[PDB]
Amino acid sequence: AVEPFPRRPITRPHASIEVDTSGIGGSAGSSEKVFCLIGQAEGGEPNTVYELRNYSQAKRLFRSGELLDAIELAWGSNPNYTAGRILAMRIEDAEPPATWADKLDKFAHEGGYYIVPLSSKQSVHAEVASFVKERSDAGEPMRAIVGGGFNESKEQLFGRQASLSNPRVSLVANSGTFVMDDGRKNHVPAYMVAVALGGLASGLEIGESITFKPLRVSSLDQIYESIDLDELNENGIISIEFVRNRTNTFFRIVDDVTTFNDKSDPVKAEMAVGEANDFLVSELKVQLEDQFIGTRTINTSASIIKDFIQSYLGRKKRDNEIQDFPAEDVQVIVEGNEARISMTVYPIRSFKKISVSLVYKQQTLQA
Amino acid sequence: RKKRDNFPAEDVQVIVEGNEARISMTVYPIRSFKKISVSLVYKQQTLQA
Amino acid sequence: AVEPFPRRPITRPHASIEVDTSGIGGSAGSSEKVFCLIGQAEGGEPNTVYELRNYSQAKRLFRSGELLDAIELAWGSNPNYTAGRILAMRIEATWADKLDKFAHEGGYYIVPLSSKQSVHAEVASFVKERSDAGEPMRAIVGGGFNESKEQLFGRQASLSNPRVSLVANSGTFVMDDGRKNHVPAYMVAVALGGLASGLEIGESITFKPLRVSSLDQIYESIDLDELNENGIISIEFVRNRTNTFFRIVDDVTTFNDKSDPVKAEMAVGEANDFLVSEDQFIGTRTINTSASIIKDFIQSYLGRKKRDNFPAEDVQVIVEGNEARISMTVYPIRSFKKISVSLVYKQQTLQA
Amino acid sequence: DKSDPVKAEMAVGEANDFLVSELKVQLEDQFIGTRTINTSASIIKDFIQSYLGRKKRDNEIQDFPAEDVQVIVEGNEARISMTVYPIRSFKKISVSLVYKQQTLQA
Repeated sequence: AVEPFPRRPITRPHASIEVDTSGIGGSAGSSEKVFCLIGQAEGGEPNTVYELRNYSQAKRLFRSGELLDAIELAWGSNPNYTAGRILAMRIEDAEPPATWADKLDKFAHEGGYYIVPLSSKQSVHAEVASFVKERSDAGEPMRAIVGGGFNESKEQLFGRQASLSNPRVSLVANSGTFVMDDGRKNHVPAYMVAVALGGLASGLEIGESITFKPLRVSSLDQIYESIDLDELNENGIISIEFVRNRTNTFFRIVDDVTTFNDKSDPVKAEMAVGEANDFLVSELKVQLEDQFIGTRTINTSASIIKDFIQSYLGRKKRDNEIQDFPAEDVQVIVEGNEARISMTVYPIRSFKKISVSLVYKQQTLQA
Repeated sequence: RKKRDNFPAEDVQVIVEGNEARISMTVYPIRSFKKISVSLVYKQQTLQA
Repeated sequence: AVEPFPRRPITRPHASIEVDTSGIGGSAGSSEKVFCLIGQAEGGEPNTVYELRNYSQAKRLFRSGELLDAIELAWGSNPNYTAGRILAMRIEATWADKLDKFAHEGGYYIVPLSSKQSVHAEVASFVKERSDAGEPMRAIVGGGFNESKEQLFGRQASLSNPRVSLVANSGTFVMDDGRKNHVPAYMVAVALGGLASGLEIGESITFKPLRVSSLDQIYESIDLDELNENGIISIEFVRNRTNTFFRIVDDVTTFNDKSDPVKAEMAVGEANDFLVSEDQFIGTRTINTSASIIKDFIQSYLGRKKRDNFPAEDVQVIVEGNEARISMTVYPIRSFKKISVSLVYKQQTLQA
Repeated sequence: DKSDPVKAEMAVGEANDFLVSELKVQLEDQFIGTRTINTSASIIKDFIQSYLGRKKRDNEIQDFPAEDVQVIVEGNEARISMTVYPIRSFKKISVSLVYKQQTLQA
């Protein structure tokens, strides 16, 4: 803005100052991913959302229940990365709830992106799928991560992936044994592994894949063979590989394939680039809206909007949230009611194939 | 000549009537944006080293 | 399609983003040439098509039978090539009702593990019924343990079809258990089908080696020519070297015709089954036209394009009923069957 | 078949096997799942040249022409090309020995 000093005008001879702050006013940084959990628990009032920052704070707001273990796994499984905020909600009817759709809505305008329901029921999975679709269509992009029960055959997994083929749901096959800060080792259903994967994905930078990131678990109940893992990967089911040929044995997340059945478009198939797309569109929308709508269509606006877009995309390039962009494709056309804007973006892709061609050749040494 | 020192032929209208000629220019006032339309195209690029 | 963001339309003042994803879509490439087998086994659930990915899985599902020996040969003839997927089905008589099950399993070569000519005719009929549909297929078949040339000719004539090949020879394969397994010629056909599945799209099995220990019959050059000209595949014992080996003479087909490569030679038929095929200005821009000026215009256009990036003798134009069809010739990649060397002895004056 | 040394000779097949195995395992753990940053092709080229430098140091290859190391990154994948001169044991020596006269004067 620009402001007069004094604010009240003066008629008689005087000096007055007009001051412009746009050059020092800040700007919104890169948005933050926040992780959402819905859980059976003991503790605080049900059906309200708590922002949580510390395990101690969580262990005061909640006690002795699977939600608190889920929060523990969510922070503990990503040691290398900054521990983000978590949004958590106990659920009980004011007895077991018949439906969660009535409660999921209380997340709707929270600043939250990844959802995990702490239950195995396919109906709950469908409910959260519908909710994530709803909010995305409303313009609040979200994703869900989903998992089975304690132990499931490939047949059951394929059945579930049939029941939910969706670009905003991911299914986690493996269930395993974790080790807890309480000095406890517990067998858990696969959705707790999905909690771990959501913690890692929400910790990672925007547009960074969970594929081939390590996972920390005491054991897995199902150790899938190479053909088994290829089968599940073809079906768009996330699987955990036990690395055995290395001297050190550890568990990899094999891939970040969504449950969606068509692999031809990566923006729908792969979580990372879909997330990058979601954040890029959301930030473009909200920033252009608050920047320009209602402003006067002064003759130079065709410059100013191009300069704004080029600045924004330069900032996106700086953070490695896009690969590159052509500056000259940023083009603006102004008509009396409307700004029409064109841009090209090169998005950032994770490496998923490396092909080495090795040519043996002779050289004649002589002396 | 004036705009060289300092208008589109498509934007001036002339009517002559009764020894009088009315010359009417179009002019463009300043409005305010109500709509912004962004077309976002994802290309891809070969890097090489 | 172009995606609107938000998905919901809005009329109050707002921004909306339209996303063109179409510049990134992929996976548009071909299928691999999955291989198909039908025959006897123990253990497997009959008339169920199983995908198989390694021999251990095969021995886990199928056991103790000729289908597993076939799967062994199918990956043993081509050790220096990719060991791709195989589709296999235990069959516990009509075979069409079983062959129907392969109809929507995406595999290109099939071999029945039987020498019975009724079976071969059924398989040829199935290959026809599939390939005249949107999903091309081929089959390979063989005789028994020893059949005469006149029997092989009679069989080929009865089974004369542009998508079936007959292999004449039979022999012995060393199995990975060390067994000297004597096998009928249709297992040699399995071995050739495995090789052909392993080779690239429009590579050819002619002059590829066969890793076989011995052959029941060794054909001299005149007999190899006789079988080749009749469209029967035969295996040569290469004797001209201390490093003797067995060589697939040719990829001929039981339909033999000099006038069309695509039906005579299996590899070019496969290329045609897998090849891929690849601007308008409208007469209102001109008062009248003819095929002559259409040809000269399109020649000037493609001359400009090929300068930036076609022979006038190689474009045909027909105009009919307000429509002009412009037909280019194009040249596909074949494979050499003949090399002709003219060697001229000159002599030279040296001087010093 | 003596024609191919990678088949005929144990030492060459061994060197090949360890070369391709350590390439696969290290490119896997170094780069798979990493973002295609605009510099990624240069980083991979440096990594490959480092690896081959080590293999040369240890006398596990004869040499590599470092200019032939080429990397192309295109969307979801990298294609890498390299030339390697393999290490080989001597298995023949031929000496051609020519007698010549010399005139001595004093």
